[PDB]
Amino acid sequence: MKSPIPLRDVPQSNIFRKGDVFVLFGELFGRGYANGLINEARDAGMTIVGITVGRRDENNALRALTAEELATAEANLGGRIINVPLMAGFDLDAPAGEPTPTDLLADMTLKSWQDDKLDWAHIEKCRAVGVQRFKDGVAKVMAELDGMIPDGANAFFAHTMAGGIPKVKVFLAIANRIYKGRGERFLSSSALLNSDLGKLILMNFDEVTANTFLHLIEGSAAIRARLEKSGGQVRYSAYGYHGTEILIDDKYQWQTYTSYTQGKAKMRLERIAEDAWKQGIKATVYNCPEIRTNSSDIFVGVELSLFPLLKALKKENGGAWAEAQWQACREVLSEGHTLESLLQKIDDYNASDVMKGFRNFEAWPMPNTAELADIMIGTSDEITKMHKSRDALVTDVLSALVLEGTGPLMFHESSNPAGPVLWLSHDVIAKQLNLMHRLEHH
Ligand SMILES: NC(=O)C1=CN([C@@H]2O[C@H](COP(=O)(O)OP(=O)(O)OC[C@H]3O[C@@H](n4cnc5c(N)ncnc54)[C@H](O)[C@@H]3O)[C@@H](O)[C@H]2O)C=CC1
Repeated sequence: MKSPIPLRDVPQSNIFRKGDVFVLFGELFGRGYANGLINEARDAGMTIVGITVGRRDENNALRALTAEELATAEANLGGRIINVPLMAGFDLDAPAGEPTPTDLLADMTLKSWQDDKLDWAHIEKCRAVGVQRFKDGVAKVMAELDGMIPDGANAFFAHTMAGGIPKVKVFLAIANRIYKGRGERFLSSSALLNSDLGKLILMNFDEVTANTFLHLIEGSAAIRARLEKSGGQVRYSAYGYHGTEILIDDKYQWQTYTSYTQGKAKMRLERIAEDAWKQGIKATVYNCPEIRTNSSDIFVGVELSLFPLLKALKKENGGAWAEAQWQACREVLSEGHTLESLLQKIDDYNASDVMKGFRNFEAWPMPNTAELADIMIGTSDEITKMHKSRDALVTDVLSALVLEGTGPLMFHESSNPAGPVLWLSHDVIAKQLNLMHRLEHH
């Protein structure tokens, strides 16, 4: 697409009932986006089922969960977990006794990594082994799930998977320079992406963040057909990131965190949804706002995009509850610092020529720059130092609100989706949150 495809109106329809089955295709963590959606599924009375990625033994081989592990995971999910290790990516896959891609990274150093070259034939061999492992896993899971979804049921498959970062020591050093580095410690995104290391990482990102959705859609085809033929409905959702419209100069304008390294994989995810949609499959990627979760915590500055949600809460027919949210955010700031000052510093940030330059949709994701690093990391740091405690942040409050709002948006839109790719920006999320709280006054 050449511009965002916004969802503007709060959806009101629902087809899901007791007996219908919600499948979490990913693991549920605290602060995770999926919390919003799964709670909706739970309150609609759906049967909750999920997958596990399994665990690694110390021979670094994949294993299913133990009884104890499974019980814990199932209590955390609030439903059954199918005990098959559905770990995506190929960074730890290889033919028996041969190096993994991770092994091939083992002798890269801080001095050598930009120029180190990889045996791409071997990496391709590993990719094939890993991909076939994941497909075989998906077939296992779908075989078991098929027996759990009766004829006539509706099924909701919710994809959440994103990742593919290799567990090697050199990369997090490189990462701290790319994501947090200023001045002489700045390292451009391009430096990583042009290296063989970066190329490998991007291949893994495509596998985990994008191709897993395709494997979900293909792997569940028999179930889909049987349900569709027996009066059921089937839906697929995925969490996308492709920038977000936020209030800049009292207008909702698309912007993004830069540089979003998963960007190529997220656009491949979108393409998978579009291809499936043309085949009559109801698959939708929901491009959701920047928040702080386990997967985005490292992206220092990503959270700068979230603060103007406060202004959206007021703009979208905010009343007493929105005012209470402002009060809540005021309370975590140190005496002498006002929420107004915080928000003005964010408006100043988006007003800057440097930041205005990154509002280029067609160029997304753009490479970062030293100027970007200085203003983004500087601003993020300043705002964090406005807080009473660095463990109680305005962004904690606001990230929880976005979970809460995107939940019903995705759950209800999936009953009758407008298209294969939809943006949930601050406008529609604020509308949803104010509407949910229309009875909470004072
Ligand atoms: N946090 C943010 O700012 C945004 C996140 N998203 C997307 O939301 C989705 C959920 O992520 P978050 O809630 O942010 O964090 P999270 O850490 O709670 O979720 C990550 C999910 O990816 C799964 N995952 C990671 N590696 C995997 C692997 N090798 N194999 C199989 N599954 C794997 C995890 O089980 C988990 O379900 C992701 O796709 C993310 O890209 C979308 C927009 C913004």
